[PDB]
Amino acid sequence: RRRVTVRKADAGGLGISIKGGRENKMPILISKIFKGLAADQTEALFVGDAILSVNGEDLSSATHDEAVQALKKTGKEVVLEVKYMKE
Repeated sequence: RRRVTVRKADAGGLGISIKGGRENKMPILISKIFKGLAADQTEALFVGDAILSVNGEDLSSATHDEAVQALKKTGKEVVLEVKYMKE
């Protein structure tokens, strides 16, 4: 587990496929990272990480729509706090 800080300037923002559902008691996680984007820019985020927080926020209580909306509604430095709990 660690905080993945990414700098945003001119490109788009993020570039990863997350998935989660507090309803099913499942925290947000990574399911498909992309290249040529912020994800591959930090070179520190592989399928299996659990996004439990972002930009100092708690994603432990925010449906996948709140995580995707919380990740899409951000700017500048993005601290993607995740926890490696795969397998």
